[PDB]
Amino acid sequence: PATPITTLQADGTHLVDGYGRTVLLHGVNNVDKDAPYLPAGETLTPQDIDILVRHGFNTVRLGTSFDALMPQRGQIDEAYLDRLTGVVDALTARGMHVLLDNHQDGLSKAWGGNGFPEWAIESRPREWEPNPGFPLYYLMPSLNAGWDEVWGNTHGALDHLGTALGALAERVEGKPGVMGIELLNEPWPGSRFLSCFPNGCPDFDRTYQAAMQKLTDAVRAQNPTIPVYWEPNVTWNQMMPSNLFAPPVTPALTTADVVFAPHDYCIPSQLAIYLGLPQALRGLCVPQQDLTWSNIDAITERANVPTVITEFGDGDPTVLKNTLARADERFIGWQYWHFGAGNATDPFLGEVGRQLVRTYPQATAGEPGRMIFDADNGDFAYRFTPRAATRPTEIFVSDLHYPDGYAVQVDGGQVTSAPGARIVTVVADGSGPVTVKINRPGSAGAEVP
Amino acid sequence: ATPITTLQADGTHLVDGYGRTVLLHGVNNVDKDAPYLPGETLTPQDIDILVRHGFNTVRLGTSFDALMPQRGQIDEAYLDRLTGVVDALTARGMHVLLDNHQDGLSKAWGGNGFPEWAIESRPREWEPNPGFPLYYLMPSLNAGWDEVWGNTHGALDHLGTALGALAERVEGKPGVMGIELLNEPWPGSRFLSCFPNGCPDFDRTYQAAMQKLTDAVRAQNPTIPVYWEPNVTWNQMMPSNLFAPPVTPALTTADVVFAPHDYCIPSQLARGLCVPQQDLTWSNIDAITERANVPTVITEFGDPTVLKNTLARADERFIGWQYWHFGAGNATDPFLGEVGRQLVRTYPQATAGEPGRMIFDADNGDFAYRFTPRAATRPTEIFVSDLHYPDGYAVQVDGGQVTSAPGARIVTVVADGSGPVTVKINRPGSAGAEVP
Ligand code: NA
Repeated sequence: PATPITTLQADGTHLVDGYGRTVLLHGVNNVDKDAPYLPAGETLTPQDIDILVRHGFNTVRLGTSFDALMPQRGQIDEAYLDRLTGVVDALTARGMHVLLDNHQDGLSKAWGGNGFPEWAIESRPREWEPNPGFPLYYLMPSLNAGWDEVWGNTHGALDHLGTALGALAERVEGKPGVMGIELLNEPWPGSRFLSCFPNGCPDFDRTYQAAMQKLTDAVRAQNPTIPVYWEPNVTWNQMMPSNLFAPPVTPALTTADVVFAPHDYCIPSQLAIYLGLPQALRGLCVPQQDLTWSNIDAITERANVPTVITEFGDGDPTVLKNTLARADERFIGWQYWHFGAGNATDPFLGEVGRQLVRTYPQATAGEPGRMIFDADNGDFAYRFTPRAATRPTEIFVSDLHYPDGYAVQVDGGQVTSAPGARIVTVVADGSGPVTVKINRPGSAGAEVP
Repeated sequence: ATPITTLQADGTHLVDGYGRTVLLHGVNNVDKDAPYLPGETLTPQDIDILVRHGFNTVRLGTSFDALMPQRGQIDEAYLDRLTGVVDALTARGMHVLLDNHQDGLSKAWGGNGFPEWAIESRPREWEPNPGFPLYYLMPSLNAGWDEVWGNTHGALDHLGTALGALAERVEGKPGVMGIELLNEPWPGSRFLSCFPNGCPDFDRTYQAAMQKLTDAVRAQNPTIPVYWEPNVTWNQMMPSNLFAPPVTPALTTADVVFAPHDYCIPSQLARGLCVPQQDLTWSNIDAITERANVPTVITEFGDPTVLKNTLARADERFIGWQYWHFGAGNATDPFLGEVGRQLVRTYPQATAGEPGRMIFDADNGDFAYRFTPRAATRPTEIFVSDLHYPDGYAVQVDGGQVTSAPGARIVTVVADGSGPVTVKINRPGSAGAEVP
């Protein structure tokens, strides 16, 4: 008997559900980059979705795009919206919070990327300019002039984008399982990107924040309560800090329900994958990703908004811990890149899934305290401070880590779920802190950090 | 009398006028601010330091700007001064590599090298300039490089004249080992074609440009060796397509030396973290060596622990080098700390034969070396580190004998016959090194 899915609302740095519980989201990215978009038979199957439910994921970052939404100048593709809604509904029916991502890579199909429709951008690459594809194409001069058109709104691309996202916002209005709209994936600053190095770009981020505010206002004009997800400009991925929400340099955040949506990639891992550079360079992943997390902490203290890591991993099992442990430390949720449709086999049964599939509190009737999960043996410990809520604390128990079943101990509360249950439910004894341990029956278990 | 001689490429070897194979260990002396100093002259004591530590080469900086400060006009006074410095260095046994230096194309970008008159492109008022090294991504700087490779306003023609005048000037100076045609050449607007695995098409253009400059040099000084760098996407781990048939022409020009740099990106952003890049760089050097059969000198490199990687890989291949951080006006000997313990080394400066394997332990001074004797008019000369043997050194030779004095800075070795010669040098009482 599943808990009905509800809207999520930003309360300071937490996301809270309709029952008053603090929610932790773990899930995946599912993005269709190529037209035709979401064609019949090539979207997530009932089987794919069962895999996500089986492994306890409660969120999907679902790709949409400007091109898919408005494939001709000023004309919304309503048939595409029907197909997109079909996928959203299939996911939310099974307890998945769906984040709608206005995806792009390398601006447009004109550069061999995706996102913006060709009709909306004047710039084109010449036959002579080398195109190394992802991610180096961001250094192509024509692609840069493309982004200049966007940030300058030179030919009304932002105006049209606002209309497109407004139409999307309107179509999903009233669906509680839609967790928000992410306004733009990996925004490139265009021709003045070098001003972001070596320590960020205040002036561009002012331009960028104004553009995101405009898109937010367009969304909220059609759907006044839907959360909006704002990424840092993508020089973030080359260790450069964000200057979002930093008065007096950039405006204070005056819009409600805004969530910070950074990515957490290891540079040497990405360069190994896309350039074929030595994998052994991943020795530097830890200090570099620590810097990203330090940057996230800065936004958190400054803006007091929630954060979701909307992309990480990209198939590399060695870097996952860097995101997972630091995310657990701050009680921050995440979406793994990437989970494709039409799986003939379960892709979470190897090295990646052993770390992604975890025992974790999906919803806490209280303020989260410290948490730990040992991805080798399944040891789990969690402490929180109870608050009044209309549902109990729900903890998903990994289907991979406990072959001989699992044991549960609670201090300051009771387990109300059945032995061997997929979800552990905990009710607090009173106002005092609650401590939960879950582990293999023969394990001594973990302590709360 | 064993005066300094010219060096001649014989396949992979550099061979002196006495028939000996030469290994070069030394330093850079390159200063962009030389025109404002009363310039690049090393003090007699600076040179003492180099001599005391066994260094036998200096990469001496020059520039297109200094050689030709107005359109089409050579600075003969500057050439007089430069020649003065060359003579002082060669008189003390230093082989001088003349380095046509640049960084960021020009002073117009906050760089150095090409004179401003030679380049049309200029940075725009709005255009962000992050300085070295990221200024190489500035559109205007890239357009500047396009003028060079396209020769769109004759800048390569003028550079040829400038380097030709330099070459003319040093004709008949044996201690000049060559002219390095251009430091860290940037491909300009086609640099993205060099990723993810090199740019054969651009390197075809680059190779033809280097050949053009080589022709301009050789027309004034027909025997002077020329040193060709790979295009600088090399420093971002991309391989060179120099001398790579069928896509670029085979090497058909005599006395060309390959001149790569060995730098570690991870360092900039203690050794282990640099190994992946350095192994890649050195396998890229091996590719060139194997296909082109030319010598290589590491004309720039330089955390003391990361040096150990470079030095070991250079020793493995019997490849020489010039360390970057050296300068004029040393108040103190800069080789007496951790860097110098690695750079100051017991090594064979000149071998009367074909070098075999060589090993130097920079912690305790253990040294071993084998070679096959050949006909030569001078003996093998091994410099002995002045830092690693506080209680003196012991020497043993199989298949030959030592002719120098106990405690001498140079060990001289004469072969007994045609059989291999093995030399061991170490602290007294040490079991010493063994030949790999
Ligand atoms: Na598709």
